[PDB]
Amino acid sequence: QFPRQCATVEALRSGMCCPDLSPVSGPGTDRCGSSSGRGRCEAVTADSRPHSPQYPHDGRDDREVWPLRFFNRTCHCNGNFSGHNCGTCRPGWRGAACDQRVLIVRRNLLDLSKEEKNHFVRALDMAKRTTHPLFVIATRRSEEILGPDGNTPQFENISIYNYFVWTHYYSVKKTFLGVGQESFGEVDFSHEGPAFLTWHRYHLLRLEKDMQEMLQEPSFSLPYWNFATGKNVCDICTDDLMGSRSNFDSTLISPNSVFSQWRVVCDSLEDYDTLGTLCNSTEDGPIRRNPAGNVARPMVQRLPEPQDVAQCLEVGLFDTPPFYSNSTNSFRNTVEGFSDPTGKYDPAVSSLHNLAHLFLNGTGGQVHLSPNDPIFVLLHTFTDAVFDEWLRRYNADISTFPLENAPIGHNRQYNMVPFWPPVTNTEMFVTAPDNLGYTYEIQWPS
Ligand SMILES: *[C@@H]1O[C@H](CO[C@@H]2O[C@@H](C)[C@@H](O)[C@@H](O)[C@@H]2O)[C@@H](O[C@@H]2O[C@H](CO)[C@@H](O)[C@H](O)[C@H]2NC(C)=O)[C@H](O)[C@H]1NC(C)=O
Ligand SMILES: *[C@@H]1O[C@H](CO)[C@@H](O[C@@H]2O[C@H](CO)[C@@H](O)[C@H](O)[C@H]2NC(C)=O)[C@H](O)[C@H]1NC(C)=O
Ligand SMILES: *[C@@H]1O[C@H](CO)[C@@H](O[C@@H]2O[C@H](CO)[C@@H](O)[C@H](O)[C@H]2NC(C)=O)[C@H](O)[C@H]1NC(C)=O
Ligand SMILES: *[C@@H]1O[C@H](CO)[C@@H](O)[C@H](O)[C@H]1NC(C)=O
Ligand SMILES: NC(=S)Nc1ccccc1
Ligand SMILES: [Zn+2]
Ligand SMILES: [Zn+2]
Ligand SMILES: [Zn+2]
Repeated sequence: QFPRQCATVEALRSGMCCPDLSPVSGPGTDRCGSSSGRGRCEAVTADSRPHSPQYPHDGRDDREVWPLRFFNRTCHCNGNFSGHNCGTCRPGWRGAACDQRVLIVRRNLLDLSKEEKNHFVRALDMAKRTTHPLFVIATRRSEEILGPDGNTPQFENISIYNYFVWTHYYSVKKTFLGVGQESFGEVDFSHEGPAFLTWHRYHLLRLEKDMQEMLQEPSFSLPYWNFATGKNVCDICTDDLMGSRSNFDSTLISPNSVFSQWRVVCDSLEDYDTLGTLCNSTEDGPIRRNPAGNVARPMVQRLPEPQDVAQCLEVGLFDTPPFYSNSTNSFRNTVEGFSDPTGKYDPAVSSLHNLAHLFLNGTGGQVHLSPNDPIFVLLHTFTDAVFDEWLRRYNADISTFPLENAPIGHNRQYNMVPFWPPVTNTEMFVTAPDNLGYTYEIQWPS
């Protein structure tokens, strides 16, 4: 989760993650690009408001009051500079002075040309294989972060796409209470709460940015999958996109797609939740996918209908008490899928986003693995498109996004876990075309 220059013995002991940009008087002389006007090292702002009583384990989990259990000093970048050491630009800006505006367009995957489809599939496959140039992931919790001898930081390199999988896993993992004890599972820093939409928004933004530099294509953008067609089948599960069903194993991906070659990370819950370790960069089995195949559960055998999307966009309040998976008339809870498209809660309901996940009946529909299936990317750009249309329609009204008593991780000023540098839900609660440098080529049913 941290820049590789902060994943050292020195940086962790200091509590400071303020790396140099280009120092030309020695180390520590250009922290946060302070010798240019680009930024400065300063104290971390973290949320201290109370959370819901559902989490009773304050003091036990490194994700609490993120990121204070690892660092209390961060770079704050000046103006429209951005990045861990202020060496890049805020979303929507480019240039050495971050003063040239950019606006990329996220399009329906099915509307792209034959060349554009092939370029997207190989970019994803490239990101699955290419080491992340900036971030390394911890394989142990903080008390064991410096290794057995106390001088070996327990971080591993990880590919650009597996880092995308890993941050999601880390945001949903159970609180480890100790060997012999049962891990606590009624906690989720990115789902079942107001932060669901802003968390996944930043999640996509980080991956899109990483792939832009990996490809050195500033205009590269992530497409979306319109899953609200009411269809019986996954219309993007073809061998020119995301892969069709294997004729030799109906739960595997066609060998004529590169995605049949992918191997998943974070599939050892037995180990993590009993020995206290974290998901590491070692890959395991293949992606399992079986669209419409959950015969035991007929309600998740068909995708949402077009009118489901139109109805959830009529929900005018972003979220409602108790800001959880049982909220009624909450746009966030409706599009997440715990309530029906009108906002009516029913514990037996699976709609929209949750239904699209369960429709896959496989890796993409399992809470600890879902980003391993690259359909996750397209499922959530569409979910983000619905969010962006809501932001336009209701003038980005953040007033119902609670400042306190949300599920832990979901207060408005919580730093979304485990993103670095620290970024709050508020910073994502903005209309994308004017504030984040992207827009959706899409039209809404009516
Ligand atoms: C800011 O952080 C430093 C470094 O402490 C680390 O910060 C966290 C990652 C946490 O996990 C601590 O255990 C780390 O040691 C703080 O300075 C240290 O504070 C500890 C106890 O809090 C003390 O035993 C050490 O001697 C201190 N070492 C140094 C070099 O200062 C510092 O207090 C923090 N400042 C705050 C929180 O305002
Ligand atoms: C990375 O994670 C894997 C999965 O947890 C670790 O492999 C497991 O290790 C446990 C205990 O050492 C064994 O009992 C399991 O049989 C292993 N599973 C597999 C699939 O190998 C692996 O050791 C971890 N790597 C590091 C460096 O910690
Ligand atoms: C995919 O769907 C199948 C159902 O078609 C699930 O398998 C069933 O799981 C339930 C609950 O564990 C069992 O009671 C049934 O006996 C299973 N049926 C069969 C035919 O296996 C499976 O769990 C789903 N997998 C995922 C990842 O969603
Ligand atoms: C990550 O890869 C780098 C090369 O970029 C290599 O020096 C080292 O093995 C890895 N570093 C860490 C901290 O794991
Ligand atoms: N299964 C996945 S990936 N998400 C989810 C979570 C809760 C309820 C329905 C779906
Ligand atoms: Zn500042
Ligand atoms: Zn998610
Ligand atoms: Zn999801």
